[PDB]
Amino acid sequence: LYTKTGDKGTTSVIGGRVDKDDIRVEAYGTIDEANSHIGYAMTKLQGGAFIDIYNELENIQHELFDCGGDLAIVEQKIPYKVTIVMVESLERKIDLYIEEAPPLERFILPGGSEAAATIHIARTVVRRAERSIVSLQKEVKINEVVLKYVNRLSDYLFAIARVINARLQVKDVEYNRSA
Amino acid sequence: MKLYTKTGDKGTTSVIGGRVDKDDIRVEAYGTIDEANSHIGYAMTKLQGGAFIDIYNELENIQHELFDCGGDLAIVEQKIPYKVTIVMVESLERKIDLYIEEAPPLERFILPGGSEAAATIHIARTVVRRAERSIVSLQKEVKINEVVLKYVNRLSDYLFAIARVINARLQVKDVEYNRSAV
Amino acid sequence: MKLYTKTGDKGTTSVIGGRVDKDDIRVEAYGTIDEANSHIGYAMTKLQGGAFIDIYNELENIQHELFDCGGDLAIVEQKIPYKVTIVMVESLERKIDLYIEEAPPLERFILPGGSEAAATIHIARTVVRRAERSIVSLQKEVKINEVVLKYVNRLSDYLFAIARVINARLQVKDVEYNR
Ligand SMILES: Nc1ncnc2c1ncn2[C@@H]1O[C@H](COP(=O)(O)OP(=O)(O)OP(=O)(O)O)[C@@H](O)[C@H]1O
Ligand SMILES: Nc1ncnc2c1ncn2[C@@H]1O[C@H](COP(=O)(O)OP(=O)(O)OP(=O)(O)O)[C@@H](O)[C@H]1O
Ligand SMILES: Nc1ncnc2c1ncn2[C@@H]1O[C@H](COP(=O)(O)OP(=O)(O)OP(=O)(O)O)[C@@H](O)[C@H]1O
Ligand SMILES: [Mg+2]
Ligand SMILES: [Mg+2]
Ligand SMILES: [Mg+2]
Repeated sequence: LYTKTGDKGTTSVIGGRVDKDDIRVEAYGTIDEANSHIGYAMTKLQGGAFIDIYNELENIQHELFDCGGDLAIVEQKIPYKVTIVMVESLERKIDLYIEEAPPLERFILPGGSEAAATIHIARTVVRRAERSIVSLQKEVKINEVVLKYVNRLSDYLFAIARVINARLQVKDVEYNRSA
Repeated sequence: MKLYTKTGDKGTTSVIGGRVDKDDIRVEAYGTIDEANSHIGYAMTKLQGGAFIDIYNELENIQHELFDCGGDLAIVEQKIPYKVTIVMVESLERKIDLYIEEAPPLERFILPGGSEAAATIHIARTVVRRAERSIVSLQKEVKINEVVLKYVNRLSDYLFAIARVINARLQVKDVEYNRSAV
Repeated sequence: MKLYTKTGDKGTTSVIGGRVDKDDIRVEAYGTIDEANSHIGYAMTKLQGGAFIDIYNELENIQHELFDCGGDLAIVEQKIPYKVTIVMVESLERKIDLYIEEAPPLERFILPGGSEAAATIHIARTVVRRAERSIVSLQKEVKINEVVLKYVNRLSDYLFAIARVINARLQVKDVEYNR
């Protein structure tokens, strides 16, 4: 598993090698970090009551993995994998879950059920990856669809976090000092 | 009620009093505060027992103060009064002395972990400190509510303190760094 | 006592051999090692089974070694002796060889997830790799104990290897990229 070729700080990317602190590798790594959190959250959504959300998450892990591949491409040796079609799929689901969840009355704070809490954490990591992608874009040309996808994904995560709390008979945690 | 507007699909976003790139140090500080807040929210799910009523309510309040920190940090040129005050920082200090007093004597570095609850608080602790580094960067570019830096600095001590109390109440002994002379 | 001294309220803090701003790359590397160590601490709570005493015990040791990594990185101009040596890196290598042998043959690309224990280890893996990127950035500004870079590099491989062994022992298949 270990080749030791990266022991000095450089690593391999599609079409070349770069320093491990290259913004391209930071973006790629944070996408991986975000994908890991979704993997954890998924171990809490295996029940029948969450088949819909769980299957979508499995697919999202593949798409997130594809985002990584699209970003770690110094020399375009292959077309991009992430397409606008995948963003629209996220959009259709977000509309469905916003309809399912109760009306949003107050500002939401991350937390509630264990499952929703983990999804809330994954959401913040996805947002941190988005900032890295924005930085990357400032230096090199990127698959702009990846930025739209990661941007839309945190909204999807926000949507299901609320649906998850609702299904589990737990109210969302709200910003409310009158409570 | 439609979450996505797509206005941020190109990398820019809104802040209080203007628009900036999503990788602006300001948005990063704000985002990391949110990240820290999410870890505290997860940790809380493990602290609803009757043995942690005091800590749970404090974390509940802290989620609000942390959210307020993000609001103060996302304010450009200050169109509204800041929300984070020294009073909230002092409240943190009084609790820390209380928890240090409750926990067994601390004489050396300890491994972060133990109980599931304390482990999560320890992670939240590191994310808060990460947020602190971003706030420090922010302050070098623009004027901020300096109280927010004090609060974030002090909050990680609070988290360190309750993590040890949680393990203690759960009878999980701290593991001291094996470099015994440190 | 007073855990807080308030000397850091203005944005500066001390390292071994001086004081610097908290956003200095040295403090960031140090901080991210602490973050990675904390994630390992959480993962360990999921590996308390009698079937995981070996992995748990090795992770506990790694936590001490991560503290050594932290200390080494905080040393300004070799104010004091470095503690992380090549011996610890090779120790990781031997365990990796053993775990690759234990786990089933790796055929497809793995996505982070599976058993909750493995899922949490995968997350810790990404944080370790994030810590590595900061160390690489630090090394570009100052001379560091190069062995810490090798250790942190090899560490993520160790974590990846035990994640798979953990799923295997729990009789859970690894989540693989497959659509
Ligand atoms: N610290 C890191 N953060 C994010 N991505 C990384 C990091 N290190 C490597 N990668 C990416 O992940 C892939 C595989 O990782 P791996 O650790 O095998 O690379 P390496 O460190 O260069 O090799 P080695 O582990 O043998 O030293 C590489 O193609 C590289 O682009
Ligand atoms: N990636 C990010 N990290 C941290 N904070 C963000 C990020 N994106 C947006 N924000 C902040 O959070 C708030 C709401 O997030 P939201 O995602 O709705 O913004 P946006 O991305 O600009 O809009 P849209 O999602 O419709 O494209 C904004 O006011 C913005 O300042
Ligand atoms: N935000 C941070 N991220 C990473 N490492 C830090 C951070 N703040 C401090 N450190 C490091 O950890 C050590 C102890 O942390 P501590 O918070 O006690 O320092 P401080 O903030 O300077 O002091 P005080 O908390 O009394 O203001 C210091 O030696 C410092 O190098
Ligand atoms: Mg957005
Ligand atoms: Mg401090
Ligand atoms: Mg490596």
